[PDB]
Amino acid sequence: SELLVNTKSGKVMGTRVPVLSSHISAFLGIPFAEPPVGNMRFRRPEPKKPWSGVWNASTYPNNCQQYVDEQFPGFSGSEMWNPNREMSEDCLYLNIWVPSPRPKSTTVMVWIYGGGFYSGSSTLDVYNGKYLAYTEEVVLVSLSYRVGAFGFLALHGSQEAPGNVGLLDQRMALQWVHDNIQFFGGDPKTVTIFGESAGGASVGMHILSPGSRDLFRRAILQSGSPNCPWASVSVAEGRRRAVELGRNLNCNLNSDEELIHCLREKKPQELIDVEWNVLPFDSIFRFSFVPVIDGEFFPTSLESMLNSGNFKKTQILLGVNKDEGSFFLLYGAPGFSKDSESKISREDFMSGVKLSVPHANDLGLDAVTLQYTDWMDDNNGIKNRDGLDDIVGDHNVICPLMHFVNKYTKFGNGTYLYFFNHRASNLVWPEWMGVIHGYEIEFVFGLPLVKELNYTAEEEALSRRIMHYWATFAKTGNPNEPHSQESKWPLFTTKEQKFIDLNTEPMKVHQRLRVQMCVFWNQFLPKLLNAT
Amino acid sequence: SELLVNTKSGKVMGTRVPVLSSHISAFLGIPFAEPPVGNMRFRRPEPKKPWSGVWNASTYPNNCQQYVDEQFPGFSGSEMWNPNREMSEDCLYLNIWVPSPRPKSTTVMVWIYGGGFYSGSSTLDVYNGKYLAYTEEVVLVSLSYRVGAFGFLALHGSQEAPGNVGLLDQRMALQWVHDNIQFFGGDPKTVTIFGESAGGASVGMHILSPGSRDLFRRAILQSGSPNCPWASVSVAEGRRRAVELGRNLNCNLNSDEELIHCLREKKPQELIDVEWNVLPFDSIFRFSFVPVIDGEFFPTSLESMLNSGNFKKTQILLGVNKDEGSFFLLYGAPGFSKDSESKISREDFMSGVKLSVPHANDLGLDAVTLQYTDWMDDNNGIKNRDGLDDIVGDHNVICPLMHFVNKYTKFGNGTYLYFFNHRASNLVWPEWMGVIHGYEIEFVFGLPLVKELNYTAEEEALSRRIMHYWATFAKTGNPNEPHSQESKWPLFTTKEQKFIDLNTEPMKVHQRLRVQMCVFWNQFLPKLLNAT
Ligand SMILES: *[C@@H]1O[C@H](CO)[C@@H](O[C@@H]2O[C@H](CO)[C@@H](O)[C@H](O)[C@H]2NC(C)=O)[C@H](O)[C@H]1NC(C)=O
Ligand SMILES: *[C@@H]1O[C@H](CO)[C@@H](O[C@@H]2O[C@H](CO)[C@@H](O)[C@H](O)[C@H]2NC(C)=O)[C@H](O)[C@H]1NC(C)=O
Ligand SMILES: *[C@@H]1O[C@H](CO)[C@@H](O)[C@H](O)[C@H]1NC(C)=O
Ligand SMILES: *[C@@H]1O[C@H](CO)[C@@H](O)[C@H](O)[C@H]1NC(C)=O
Ligand SMILES: *[C@@H]1O[C@H](CO)[C@@H](O)[C@H](O)[C@H]1NC(C)=O
Ligand SMILES: *[C@@H]1O[C@H](CO)[C@@H](O)[C@H](O)[C@H]1NC(C)=O
Repeated sequence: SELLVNTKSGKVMGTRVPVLSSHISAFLGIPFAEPPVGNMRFRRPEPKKPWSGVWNASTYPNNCQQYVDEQFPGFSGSEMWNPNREMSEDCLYLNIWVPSPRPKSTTVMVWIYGGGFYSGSSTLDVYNGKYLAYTEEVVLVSLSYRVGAFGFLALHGSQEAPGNVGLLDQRMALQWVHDNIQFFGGDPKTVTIFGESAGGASVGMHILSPGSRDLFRRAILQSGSPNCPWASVSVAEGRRRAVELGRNLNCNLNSDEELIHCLREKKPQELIDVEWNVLPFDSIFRFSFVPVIDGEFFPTSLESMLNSGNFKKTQILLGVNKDEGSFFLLYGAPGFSKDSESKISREDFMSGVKLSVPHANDLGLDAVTLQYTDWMDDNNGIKNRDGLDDIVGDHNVICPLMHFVNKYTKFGNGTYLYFFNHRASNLVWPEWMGVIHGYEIEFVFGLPLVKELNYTAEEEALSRRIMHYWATFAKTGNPNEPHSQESKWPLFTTKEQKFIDLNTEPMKVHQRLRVQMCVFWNQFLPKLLNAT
Repeated sequence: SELLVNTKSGKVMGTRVPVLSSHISAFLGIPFAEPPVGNMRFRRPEPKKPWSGVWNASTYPNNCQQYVDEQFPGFSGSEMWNPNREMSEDCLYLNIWVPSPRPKSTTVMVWIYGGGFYSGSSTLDVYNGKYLAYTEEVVLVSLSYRVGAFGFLALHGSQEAPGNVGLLDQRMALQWVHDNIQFFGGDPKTVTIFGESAGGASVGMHILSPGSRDLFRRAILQSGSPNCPWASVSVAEGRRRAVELGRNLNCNLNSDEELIHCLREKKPQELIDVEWNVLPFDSIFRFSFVPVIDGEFFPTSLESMLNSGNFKKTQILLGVNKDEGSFFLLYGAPGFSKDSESKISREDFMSGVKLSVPHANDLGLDAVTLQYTDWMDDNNGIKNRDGLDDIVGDHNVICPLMHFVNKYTKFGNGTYLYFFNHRASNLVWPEWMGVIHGYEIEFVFGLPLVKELNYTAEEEALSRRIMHYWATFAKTGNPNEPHSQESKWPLFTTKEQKFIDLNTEPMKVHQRLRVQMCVFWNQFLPKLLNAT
């Protein structure tokens, strides 16, 4: 029957799921690794042992143990991102949505969730793959991976907690998809990996890591790139944070083994409770347990890999939202609140700047302030608020992405760049936050097609265009339908560096996305900080 | 008779001079110092010994020994600035234009010529004081002062060539005006000193120097300020240049006395011939022999004098032309020529930058380039040409003036700021050079009132308004006619920092002149260069 699928790990039984007046099949909660529990906490994942009998894949699995945002209880804006299932260290599962009738060999898209490497869930309502599977006739997978210390605690030199094990969870799910998706009707030769913020950085990281490159064909990076300043630390810095985590929990610190043993005795919540105490700076947009530049997953520095062409050469489609900073300013910067316009004084600006570039010396802070201050109007509360939004976005998201694009495009096989600047008409966050990171996701997954969710007609049409761009790209390496009548999203080339806006208005093509600021962030400021 | 004037130095006979259908008296070539010749070359000036008989003051005097621009022979644009009389070391004279009939006690304006401290003449057609004396009923004086090595060679510690003797020539003429102008009908209590580029810096310097402050009432600075980077050097740097000048002339360098004696044996042209060989850097807008920060004329650093209020507190009227850089780029920077549009390549830009900020290290050069490059359009030849014009102007003229204004205004008694941006319709220099430094002078002296000089009616009216602003300010401390109907030039205050445009269109008031760039040049760049 259409809902029974025999895989190399064993049989799986799915469930029939309604979607827009029709139905498809879903196989939810399929295990791809052994539970990383007990003495396997902090370890590389191990493949799931095959099972006898039929694995019930009718309901979502547990979400990984993680920090839960309780900043605005009952507010759907923040809560749409929290775990909606029980949390467990037994959380290495994937979900698959399959068109009905079962295809024979169709394009596969594997979603990798964001969450700063400290959070995220495959099971969120905004990541429900049925609309996209159904509408574009793809097989849609969502994986999971360990986050926080569970995923990224790094004691380089140890085999017990080497770092990067969350990235190895993701790799392992990609291995399973490679090995088994054919039985669901998917084409293992045509797997696009896609993700947002840490999900986008993650996609970049599998492009770079020799151990991951062969497990997929093509890649989509939403607001995230592997070289983002928040997305990796050195093995020395990872070590330092693991030790500080131990100190917060009164562990024996005399050796890696005693530390690791002490942390493995702790309930998951005891780690989460102190996780944010190990950051080296007073900062925003910095996360405690993230990928480490280990000499294995990543054989050299990300920048030397980029410069040298040491990465998978394929097609990529990528982009950023207009207001990537606003979330982190809201949560972490004085003067910004959810229910005011958040006009920012000059003194809250300066403070904002310091939180946003924690690694800068005073001269660096002056360079940033100068770059973003209109000195004819330097007490404009809105200019200050928006200027800081831009600083956080440009430094953390846009400019690293732009550097990745320009480096990748030299050796790669086709680049498509977007700038998503539509603010959804039903957004529950205040207006000042603008086009917030993550609010393109609902368009990518087709939520605007569901009448009850309160989008406009023009939002439905934007969602359909974006889904079709994404699936057509996954299918062919080009988001445009060949020889159709609609405006063409042009290739981004080294010479002309075109991109398009994504929104409800007629396509417009531009060039050199935020180039003036990205020269500052990618060339001038780093040179200043190295010299001084 | 109206043309005979008895002064404390002796009698003087002037000449009757036609001006716009009427006549006034001129007394030209009055000596105010002993000839600084022979063993008095490089010395402080000495007062002129009084004379028996009647001094013929019917013709212009000699111009001081100086570099003569021969870059464009026969071209009136460049030649209007060269000496139009014989050159001589016997050149310390002044000229006075007196209304007819002789006033009893009228406002006096004393003009101090520019020329980078290496050139200039009181006798140029563009400095003919008769139009202004006549039209505004002031007594107009033009002085002279030693330029080049003759004026500014500095061997601090020696009494034979101590530095600043050109500034002492100017002081001495101001002393003579204080002591004698009453006999010409002038009011020694109401002397405004005014000047352009090095003339404007000079005015600033008498405002600052305790030894000069008492000799005048009020001051006008056209495109020049005492803190300009080109307008002074340290005693160490002056010493270094004097020694290098000696080396170029095969002098004995064993002591100050032997050097000074060797230089005093040289014909004036032998000094001029090697004067430009002593500059420390490959540069533009840098002159070899300029004022020195000696601990006497200037008791401390110009910046400490500014910060502390150690200066004369009076009213000042000052301003800049729109395109202050274009002359020096034309003369000294690759890619700029007089008979082309001078579209500048990226590589000539970078070179331009290096010539313009010679004292900068590489990081400083990158900061300047970034500030002035539009990275969406970085190969635009016109943007590059104009961007460099702005760099040279802002760094050398506008931004130093703006710093002076803001410092002065804290302690002073009334500041009026202008931005002259009218390009004269008969300008012989190419269009790309725009509103070139020095081309407001002809408006200040009333040349547009002379039909044969080919100005428009609206240029005649701009000249009359400017002359009347200048004379009304000299007379009262405020350029506006009290209780008249015309738009009011407002005071520049610390809080609101207003200025006006000077041109043929209705007055417009603005605020914070080039503030974005002057924060870069006055605060950020110096901080960068000190740290790195
Ligand atoms: C992506 O890859 C293919 C080749 O691997 C490129 O197409 C080749 O283009 C070269 C250069 O014109 C031709 O000699 C070959 O005929 C092409 N080969 C094939 C198999 O078509 C294609 O240009 C690349 N696209 C981009 C944007 O780099
Ligand atoms: C310039 O100087 C005069 C005073 O020396 C200023 O006028 C004085 O203003 C103070 C403050 O209001 C008053 O107490 C006096 O009545 C004024 N004195 C005289 C003699 O008028 C004048 O304000 C100053 N102008 C500027 C722009 O600073
Ligand atoms: C699988 O689990 C779901 C929910 O727990 C249950 O309703 C369903 O009947 C199960 N399927 C079978 C046949 O065990
Ligand atoms: C749609 O709007 C209504 C009425 O304004 C509201 O009560 C409802 O919650 C909205 N639905 C959703 C799913 O947000
Ligand atoms: C003064 O000099 C001028 C020109 O050299 C001459 O014409 C004039 O007659 C002289 N005046 C007298 C009376 O000496
Ligand atoms: C005025 O213009 C004429 C004719 O174009 C020219 O020959 C003359 O030189 C000009 N006069 C001046 C003083 O420039």
